[PDB]
Amino acid sequence: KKWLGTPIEEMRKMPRCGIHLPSLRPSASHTVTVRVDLLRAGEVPKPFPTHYKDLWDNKHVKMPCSEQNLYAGSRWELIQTALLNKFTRPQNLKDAILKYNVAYSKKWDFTALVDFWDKVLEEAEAQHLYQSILPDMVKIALCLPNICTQPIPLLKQKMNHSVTMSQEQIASLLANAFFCTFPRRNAKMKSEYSSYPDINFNRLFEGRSSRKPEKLKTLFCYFRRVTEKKPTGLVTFTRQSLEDFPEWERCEKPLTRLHVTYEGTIEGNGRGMLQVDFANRFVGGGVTGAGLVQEEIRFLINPELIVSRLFTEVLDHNECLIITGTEQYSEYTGYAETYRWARSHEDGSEKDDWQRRCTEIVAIDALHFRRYLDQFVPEKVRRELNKAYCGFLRPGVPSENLSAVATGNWGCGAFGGDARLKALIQILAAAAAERDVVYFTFGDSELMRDIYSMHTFLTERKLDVGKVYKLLLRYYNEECRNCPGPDIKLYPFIYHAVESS
Ligand SMILES: Nc1ncnc2c1ncn2[C@@H]1O[C@H](COP(=O)(O)OP(=O)(O)OC[C@H]2O[C@H](O)[C@H](O)[C@@H]2O)[C@@H](O)[C@H]1O
Repeated sequence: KKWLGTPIEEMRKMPRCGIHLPSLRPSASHTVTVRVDLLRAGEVPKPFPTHYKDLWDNKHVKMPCSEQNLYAGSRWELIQTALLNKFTRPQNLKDAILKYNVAYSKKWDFTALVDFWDKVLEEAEAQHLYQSILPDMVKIALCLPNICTQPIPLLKQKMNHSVTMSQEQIASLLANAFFCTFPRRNAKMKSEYSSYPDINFNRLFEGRSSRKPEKLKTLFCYFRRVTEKKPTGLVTFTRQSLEDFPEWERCEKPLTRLHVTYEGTIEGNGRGMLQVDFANRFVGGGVTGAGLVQEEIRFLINPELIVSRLFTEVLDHNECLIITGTEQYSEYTGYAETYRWARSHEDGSEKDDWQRRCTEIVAIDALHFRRYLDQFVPEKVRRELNKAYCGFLRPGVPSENLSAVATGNWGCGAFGGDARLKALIQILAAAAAERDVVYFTFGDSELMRDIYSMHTFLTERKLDVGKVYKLLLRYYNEECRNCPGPDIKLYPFIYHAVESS
């Protein structure tokens, strides 16, 4: 038996369950970088305004094309002069990039880049990269000031704000990231941007990791498609931050429906559902660097997610980033050290009334546990409930229009968490948000069954979240607090504690 619970066909998914959308427009809480009066199916969006407007502030992105990006001396014009040379070898790209990054000439290794070029790529491919792709990338990179003509706000901690943007605009930005043109983004001592993730792609060219080329394949697949064929969709990046959370002890809301399976993945089989990304608080994690786990894979196969790093400040405990409309340009076999680029992916997902694809991804960072038992402390249980709930909550949205949540072993690989606790927590969080849950256990068939049995057990006995929470609190005190290893595990205890009275 490959799955358990309520069948996946009965779960709500977009666009079916979606609300009627209000007309897209700019507001104090919503930056829209395109012309909404023109927005139209299968036609590349027009940027608003028509001509570049610059801001060099602590409130907006610092664009490379700004007349205030200086090295007098226009670094932008330095960047143009550098990239407009012809690249016949890897070192020409190294030198080019290092022309406007002279402080890092002996700190940025480019060995991975040369290996992908000379060894892993065959001559017919290597030729295609420097004759078609690279010069095509440079054109869209230098078109930035004609395409990203509206300053881009930074999504800082505590801001509840959305930025909606064209896929074409995303492309030009990411192109700039590749060639490492974003100023004041590379220091260590750092100024402004210590609390923001890396955006420049320098670390992607470092060292002798065997995975490094496969990432380069994955991003070039994306850089190929959008250069050869411009995409026409919009993407929304929404930072959400709550100041008030459910009193979990006294919450009276019932548990929702579950579908659990050890077959499939969030991206593959959570189509048109709220797909959870298991983030680092610096969203995207080490996608640019040496990370190649769930989030980073997701950021690579949906490379438009990466740009979020340009403007999304590290998430606080009460925050998440919702991304709606990113497109999948690659497929993958493997995981981490076994990850391979396998195939260009043709996405056939329906776009909504704002021309965003009906893919909604939410980044929520679990906590990272040194030790096992630390997670059962109420504080930590409460934190994770709050993070997930924020992840799932759509304030002012009727539940009958919320899709189900496609999630899995959140926090339970790199971050040391317990799958059986975190499953339950997300089940508690989703119930508070009145959403249904589709759980992917990622091969673990015993976990599928334990979560099923648990959910099934709790539903029978008509326990509201408050009662299921109070049990988790009871587990800590009676069995975790005074513990050489806790005597009974979480699930056997709940079965005992419920049946014992
Ligand atoms: N495509 C998938 N679909 C469903 N489930 C998956 C998938 N991929 C992995 N899993 C399961 O989900 C588990 C998650 O293990 P993890 O990917 O490490 O996320 P974390 O919260 O533990 O740690 C995230 C950190 O690592 C990153 O660098 C971030 O930036 C953070 O810094 C796997 O063991 C799988 O069972």
